[PDB]
Amino acid sequence: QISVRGLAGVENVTELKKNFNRHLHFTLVKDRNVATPRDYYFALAHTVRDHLVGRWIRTQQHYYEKDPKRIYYLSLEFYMGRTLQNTMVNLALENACDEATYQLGLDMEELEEIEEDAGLGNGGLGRLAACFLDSMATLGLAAYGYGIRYEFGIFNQKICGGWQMEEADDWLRYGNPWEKARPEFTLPVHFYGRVEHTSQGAKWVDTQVVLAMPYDTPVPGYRNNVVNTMRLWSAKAPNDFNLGYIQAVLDRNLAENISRVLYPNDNFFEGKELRLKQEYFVVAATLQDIIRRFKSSTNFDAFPDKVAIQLNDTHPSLAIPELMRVLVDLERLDWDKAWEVTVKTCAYTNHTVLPEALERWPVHLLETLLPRHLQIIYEINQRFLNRVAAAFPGDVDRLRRMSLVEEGAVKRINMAHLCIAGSHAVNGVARIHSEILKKTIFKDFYELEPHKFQNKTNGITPRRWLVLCNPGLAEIIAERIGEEYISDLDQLRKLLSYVDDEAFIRDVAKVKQENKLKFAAYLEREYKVHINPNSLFDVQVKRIHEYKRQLLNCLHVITLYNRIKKEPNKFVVPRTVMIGGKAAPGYHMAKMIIKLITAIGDVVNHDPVVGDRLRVIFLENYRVSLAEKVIPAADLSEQISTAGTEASGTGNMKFMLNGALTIGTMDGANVEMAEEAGEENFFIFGMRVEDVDRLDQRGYNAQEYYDRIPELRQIIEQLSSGFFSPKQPDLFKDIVNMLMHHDRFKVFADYEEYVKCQERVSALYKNPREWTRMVIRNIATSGKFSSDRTIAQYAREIWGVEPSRQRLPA
Amino acid sequence: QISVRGLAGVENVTELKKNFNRHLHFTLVKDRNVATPRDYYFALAHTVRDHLVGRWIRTQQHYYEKDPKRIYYLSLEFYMGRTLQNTMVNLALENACDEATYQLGLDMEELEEIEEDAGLGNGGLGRLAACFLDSMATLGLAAYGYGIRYEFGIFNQKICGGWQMEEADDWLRYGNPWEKARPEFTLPVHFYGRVEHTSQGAKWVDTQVVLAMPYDTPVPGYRNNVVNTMRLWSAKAPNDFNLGYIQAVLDRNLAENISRVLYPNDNFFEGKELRLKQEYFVVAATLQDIIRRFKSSTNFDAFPDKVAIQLNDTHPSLAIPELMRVLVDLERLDWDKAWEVTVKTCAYTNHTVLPEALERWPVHLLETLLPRHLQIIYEINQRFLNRVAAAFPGDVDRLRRMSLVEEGAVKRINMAHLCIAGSHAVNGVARIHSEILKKTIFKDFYELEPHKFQNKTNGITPRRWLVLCNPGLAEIIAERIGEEYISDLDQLRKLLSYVDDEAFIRDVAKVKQENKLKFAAYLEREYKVHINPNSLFDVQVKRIHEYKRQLLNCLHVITLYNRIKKEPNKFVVPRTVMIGGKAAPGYHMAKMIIKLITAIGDVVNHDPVVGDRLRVIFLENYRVSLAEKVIPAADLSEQISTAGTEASGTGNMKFMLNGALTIGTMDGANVEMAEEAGEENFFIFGMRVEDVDRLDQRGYNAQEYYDRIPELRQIIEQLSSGFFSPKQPDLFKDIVNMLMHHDRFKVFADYEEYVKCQERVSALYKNPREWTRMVIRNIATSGKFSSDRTIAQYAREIWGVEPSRQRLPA
Ligand SMILES: OC[C@H]1CN(CCCc2ccccc2)C[C@@H](O)[C@@H]1O
Ligand SMILES: OC[C@H]1CN(CCCc2ccccc2)C[C@@H](O)[C@@H]1O
Repeated sequence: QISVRGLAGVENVTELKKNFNRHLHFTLVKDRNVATPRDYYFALAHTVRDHLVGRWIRTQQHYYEKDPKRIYYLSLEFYMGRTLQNTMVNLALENACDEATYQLGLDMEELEEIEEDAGLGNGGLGRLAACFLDSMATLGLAAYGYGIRYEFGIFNQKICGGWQMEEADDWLRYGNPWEKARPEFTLPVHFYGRVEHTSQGAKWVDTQVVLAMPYDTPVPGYRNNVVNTMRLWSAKAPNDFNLGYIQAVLDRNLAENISRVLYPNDNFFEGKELRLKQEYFVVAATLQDIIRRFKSSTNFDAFPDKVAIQLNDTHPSLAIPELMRVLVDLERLDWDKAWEVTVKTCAYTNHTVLPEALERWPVHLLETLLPRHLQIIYEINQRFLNRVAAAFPGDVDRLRRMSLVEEGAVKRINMAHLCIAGSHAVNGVARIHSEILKKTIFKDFYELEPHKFQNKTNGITPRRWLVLCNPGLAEIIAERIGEEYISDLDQLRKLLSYVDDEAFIRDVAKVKQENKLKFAAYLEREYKVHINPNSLFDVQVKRIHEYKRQLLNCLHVITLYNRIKKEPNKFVVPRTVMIGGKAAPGYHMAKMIIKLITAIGDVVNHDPVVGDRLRVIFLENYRVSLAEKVIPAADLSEQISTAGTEASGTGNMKFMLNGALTIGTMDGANVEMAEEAGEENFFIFGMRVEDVDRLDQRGYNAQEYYDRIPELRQIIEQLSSGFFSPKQPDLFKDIVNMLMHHDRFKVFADYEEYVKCQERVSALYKNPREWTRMVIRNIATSGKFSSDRTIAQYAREIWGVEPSRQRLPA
Repeated sequence: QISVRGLAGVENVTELKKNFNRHLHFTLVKDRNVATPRDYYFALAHTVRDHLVGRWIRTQQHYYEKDPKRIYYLSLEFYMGRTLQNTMVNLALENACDEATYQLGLDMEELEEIEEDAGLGNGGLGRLAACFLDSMATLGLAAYGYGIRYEFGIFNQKICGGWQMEEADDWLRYGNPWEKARPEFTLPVHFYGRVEHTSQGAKWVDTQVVLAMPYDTPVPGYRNNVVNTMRLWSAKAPNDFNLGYIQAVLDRNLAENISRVLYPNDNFFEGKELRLKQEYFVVAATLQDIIRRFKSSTNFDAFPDKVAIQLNDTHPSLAIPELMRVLVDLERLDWDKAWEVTVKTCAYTNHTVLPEALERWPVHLLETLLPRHLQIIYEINQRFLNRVAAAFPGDVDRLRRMSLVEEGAVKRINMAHLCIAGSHAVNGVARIHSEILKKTIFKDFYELEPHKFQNKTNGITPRRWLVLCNPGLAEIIAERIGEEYISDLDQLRKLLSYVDDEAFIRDVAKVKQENKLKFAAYLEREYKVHINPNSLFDVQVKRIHEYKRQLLNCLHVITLYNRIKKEPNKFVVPRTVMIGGKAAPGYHMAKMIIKLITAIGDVVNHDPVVGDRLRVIFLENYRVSLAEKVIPAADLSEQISTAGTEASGTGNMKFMLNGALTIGTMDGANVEMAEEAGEENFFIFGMRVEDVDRLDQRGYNAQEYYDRIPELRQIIEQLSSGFFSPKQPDLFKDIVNMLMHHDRFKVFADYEEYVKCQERVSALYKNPREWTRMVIRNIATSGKFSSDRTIAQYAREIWGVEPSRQRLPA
């Protein structure tokens, strides 16, 4: 149907059809008379999968022949989403499969909806890893993603009476056609035990063994015939485990629980033993695999020339002492040489400055679980502090500030300090974030080793986040500038010469309207909710946290409702306000905010005076597949975190690429986004980082704003008195109390400027032509935010490898 | 190479080769340069599997069209063994695959050794179910095997210092190519809860739900294009199970433990809750599946015309009250009609008279786990006893003897009594066993309902147990009488006219010698043990239990050793004595017997005076795959249980078919075997059932035999004093004590006649021509013991269906 989706040739369509029928018969053991849509999905998935394996085998053979430097990306999360459409896109198979399935009497889009998300992540961090894998393959890097194959990914969110309910994400129930189990490459992982010292070095003995079984998933590059590997470990008990008999077999679960479930806390730090086990499990198995592959190319001098290890946050920080353990205890390298190799091999990406996310493990846990690793950490610390002492003689407080060991009630290990010490490069994820790191939390380390500190502004893959989810926009763009931009997103700048083009303006607005209509229909078909598709689609989708200030959005929504109730017969730009995102199950306040949003909906959506001028919808079960639906339909992107808190954001970039305007604070990547588009083309409001600092030094008093802003006072009075909860008048007392007395994120401080800025949004929306022209200026300058750019920078500035757009032979 | 293995045509060989290469590339994601033998096995398995599915789909379509009466065989065990060779044999693909793999530069027999046994059974009962499935498909019956897909089958047995060690049988580690998961037909199973009574009947409420997920495995008939289904249930927790969050997900294991592990006790009764859960789980899911299939053909009058349920032992006895529950509580049939349907549908096979195997469940377990079922059982009992009371007025002790409820310290339910009450047919598994049932343990029930009681003598499939494991013998037989006997084993009678044929005699003895050489080589290659292949292969392989009297064999072995030590320079027929079998992990005496066997080996195998005249080997990890190796190599089959204890035996039949002579008591099927061959062609010895009874009435005094048999006295003195355990002199005190004071199985009573009979064996073995002629007379009369005969009798006399040898279209 459309150009960007590839050719639908006669030979290819005929071949896909017969392979589809073959899989339905031989693979699924079905015939057309008993087959359900699910069976048809699987037949197609298997057909498309076959096209990957040829390329998969020769890519890995190619890496064996050419022996390039290998990139190992270690993450506890890979938020992959659905694989079918992505695979078709990257292999140029989408139109052919569309045709083949059409001729079989099937709708492909219907089949695509059957696939479960691979939900092996929480949000931003996990999705970044997934975008990164796509870009590394597209740029021809010999890269491997290493993680854990969780049996249960992020929970499915149900809303019951306005309250979040969790249910297990049993994503493997029907099987996963994309993975290949590799039980032959199973590796042992050691836990507990004790350390023995001998004539010739230390020995870790009396350990409990858990087996790590790998599952490989292919990662296709964009139309370059490169197929990389994501290897995920599954925990398996050894066959002599605990070997009454029956109980010993049943107790195998204790070992296998390691890979059972993803911690759903968006990596808020919870010092749980099971989480530490997960962290070591991925690290220990991965490093054995890395060394094995290296030896099959004694002299570890060349190790850093052939291996790069990227630590995604501090979660795999145990790679540093585990690499030391292997080189010193097993390979018998001396400490100094082993350390040199370790530092040159490892690099660390920091993802946030917020203290609640910082991993600080109690020493007593490491003592019991990983006794050899604790000894190595102590030695690293000692030698690191000796360097600090020599560089800044007599500076005793620097010594305690920089120590990897934190003293106090319970001694802890600061994993971020470990990572900086043991890595040759440390990067933040947006310019403002990387600057804050050097100025605040890692200032001491920057003073000692300034060369280590870098920035790598985050990005998103234009394959999934434009071509896949918004084919209509990808197509109208391709018509004017060709298809090259899909792997060279800087080419969207060429769209600036179409900002005064009346045909293009009409087409952009047309694509948006079609997306909005399609999403409005989806909401009715699957959730029975009615929305006006002519209203401004105002959307905030992201994990529920206080720093993201969903509550600030709530205050604006209520302001609009109160203003309508005051002057009902006055014209207001109609809005559909959509908010979605999961709360961590044990995060009481986050769950209360969800309830508040639904409670506002209950009042606003049923007021006859309001009509269809204002609607408030909580988007249930926000996840990658839903993101691909809601983002192309958005008009306004809410990016309103307190300045200095959102390290980067990536959702912001997704909205920019897809034709939404942004209302946001000068935080994270919002700053670079506004810089690229021009500030006149963004709706910036609120305190900057410097203003936040000034307020903290003076002392934040929320009562001041309440006293001086009558519209704000009314809302708080409404919340307190039970306007939004008639049967439970006191329901929101905790929210009000937090807002009034202990708000870390200064919601009231930005309220006035936010409401004012929102008025400016509504004014522009009244002028469709000028709205769309500003949209075009956003889309046209979104090029910097491709993960191809991000990964090219990692490659050249950290990993020391050259990206390549050159095809491998088909 | 050989005739019985089918054709190796040019088109078929070329097609197998390309499909082999296709699976290696697309399915295994490998190429020849990285592939291991395991990969080659899987490529072949997938290639052969493809040939099944076409036939599998049309068989099940055929059953849907013709709507025949369906046979449901319910068992907690199916001891399937390996599937690859069996599939090739039944599809006539063996020579073609042999050729195809040879041309690819691969040895097929090597690939066949890679397959794990499907070890979902303990021994005789599980293997019977597996032979039965093969025969039902071969005889064209619309039959379904229903069981549990255990994650862990029977443990692997390791011998360490003469002691049995157990390790988990992780049979699914590398995947199972034969099964097809059917998550779409997942069914809910209910546990716990309570019973509510309403205006319109009882309701079972507040239950915990466990999901039953089916896996289907194909069962090919012999060369008839019939492919039946074995459906095995896997336990799955529902997604809202227990829904802190992490713990709720981890606690899913509690529900899923139901299908985790096979109880390895050879069905010695252990009243464990988990076992009861397993029993209900298979029953509840199976019956829902049966009713579903029946409704997709209101009027349950025709239910018994379209459905037969065979209860394999009492393990699935809960089918009776579960069927009543469904018909009464859910379908709202009246009791009397529901009961009529239940009785006409169900039939029960008893497998033993030994009390330790009898299932008698504590009422308090059923009260908590299955409260509605207990109420139904009580009602069945009440109505049953009213019938007893009317038939035998005033016979109060009959009432208590026949009750399904046993009173005492703890009240129990007698599951065997439930089965007789609720079934239209009850059968034993050999003529002597079925007679004992009517005369002893079920005498009261036989008096009430004589028509219910039947015999169905067990059998074995001649496909697995001749053609597959002994191709050399199958071939020399086919040369004389053709191939028809493979599905018509009565034709072996034609071999009687070759008993004086010098060429045939030479060939039979040649096949045996080749088998013995092959097995002697196997023992060295895989276990580094040296045996003389010119010795008499004296073998006893079967589960270790006191009733099977492995100890009687041990006493003979020691007698031979003592006789050699007394007269070293006197000629004795050389023997290799092989004993193998697993002991239940908690069965102390069985484990001590294993240790004794190895301890005897330690003394006998290293005595220079003995030389290679006597060897004692314990065969490690006895299982189906090992049976297929050792049975064709055997000269003497030990079947020496105390008369009246071994209900049938099936190992005995396997040895008879494969050219071994039998030394045995008049027990189980041994009686019918001797009757078929003629007693002159069997080595029968020892007490008959009647002699055992006489001894019990008089009182068994083991001391009498010790006092009067000096050779026996010497052995006991040797055991007691530490001759076979120098470093632990008292090691065998428990064995001696049991033999002397509490031997339920009268080992000493049969000692003299056994030793004497063994002398007669050795005498015949000295005359190779006369040994072989007697062998020919055994093989020639083994026809009755085909499971095709057994199943034809079940079909006609219990299930009311006609077997068919007619082909389905290919
Ligand atoms: O780098 C990927 C994302 C990583 N996240 C990490 C969020 C960590 C966090 C989690 C809970 C509470 C506070 C902080 C921040 C975003 O700005 C980034 O875009
Ligand atoms: O019917 C299959 C077999 C069933 N077995 C059941 C053995 C049951 C048992 C298990 C432990 C202790 C005593 C008895 C007896 C054999 O004679 C039969 O051949």
